[PDB]
Amino acid sequence: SPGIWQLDCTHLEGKVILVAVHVASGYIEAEVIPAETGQETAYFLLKLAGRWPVKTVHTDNGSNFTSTTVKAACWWAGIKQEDGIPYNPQSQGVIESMNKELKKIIGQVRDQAEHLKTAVQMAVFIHNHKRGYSAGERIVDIIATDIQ
Amino acid sequence: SPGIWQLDCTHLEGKVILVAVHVASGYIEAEVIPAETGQETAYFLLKLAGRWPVKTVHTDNGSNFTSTTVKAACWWAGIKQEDGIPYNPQSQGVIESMNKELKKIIGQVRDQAEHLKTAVQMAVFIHNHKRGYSAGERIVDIIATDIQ
Ligand SMILES: CC(C)C[C@H](CNC(=O)c1ccncc1)Cc1ccc2c(c1C(=O)O)OCO2
Ligand SMILES: CC(C)C[C@H](CNC(=O)c1ccncc1)Cc1ccc2c(c1C(=O)O)OCO2
Ligand SMILES: [Cl-]
Ligand SMILES: [Cl-]
Repeated sequence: SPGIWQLDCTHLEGKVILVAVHVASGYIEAEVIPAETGQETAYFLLKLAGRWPVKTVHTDNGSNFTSTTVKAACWWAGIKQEDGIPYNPQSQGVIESMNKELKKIIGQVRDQAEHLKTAVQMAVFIHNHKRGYSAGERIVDIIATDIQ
Repeated sequence: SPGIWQLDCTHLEGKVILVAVHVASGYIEAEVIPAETGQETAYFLLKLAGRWPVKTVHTDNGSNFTSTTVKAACWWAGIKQEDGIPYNPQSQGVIESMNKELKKIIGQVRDQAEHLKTAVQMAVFIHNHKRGYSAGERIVDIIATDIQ
């Protein structure tokens, strides 16, 4: 549980927002890319795994699951790649809700930044800090408890 | 102490590596940029602060300290900007050693990636995971203890 993350890809302003959600806490990391490719997903995972102890990743679609570059990055970083098939079906709805919510925050900050990428990072900040505990507090507690 | 970070800028392959070090743990985040501008530093800080509870940043030089964009980002994210003047003089030597160490790791992984940015992220991973606790474990413990 402490090492489980879910990939999520959403669209805005003709661009792609790639999101990694720490399932147990709701904590996110996100980036803007021109389009989802195996290479971009692989690089994103390498960054993520150097920052948090990523054990398992539920990939967001079959193309990324299949991608030889994504597979290489998961091998390199010691990540077990799994499908993102929501056998538990509330999972989809939770991600759907998060995308809607992230887009709402992006709209609220949008005019404070020229570039979408900046607005996305502001939205990540607001999401992770919103409180009772915040997502940022929850992920730290979960992992700290796991270490010990 | 749990919220104190230090900026560090180093050069390799004609490019700039921007590093943020969590002083109490030795944990790092890093990115490759073409050159160190206020805008790049500001964006880097926005990303950092959405991911970890950044209270104080010791900026790496006077241009970034002065930068109106860096100041804007610190205001937005609730970061106290301080100078990076090592009144305590072992500080500079610790950063020097870290840059040398990071460059060593980059050399060790360099041939496994086409692009410098990828090698830097591999180096971040190795640095943060190296154990007795790792930097990644230490930062989580420090912040978890602080929350309580
Ligand atoms: C996971 C590692 C082991 C391999 C991948 C794929 N690279 C190769 O197969 C390769 C190895 C050696 N020489 C050339 C290519 C690295 C990678 C992933 C994602 C990226 C990248 C890179 C990159 O190569 O910089 O660039 C931006 O997005
Ligand atoms: C910290 C926030 C409040 C302000 C900065 C500076 N921007 C403005 O002053 C501005 C505000 C409104 N319309 C246009 C410009 C945002 C920022 C920081 C770093 C970056 C950026 C941006 C960006 O504007 O996207 O782009 C890549 O590196
Ligand atoms: Cl880690
Ligand atoms: Cl946070």
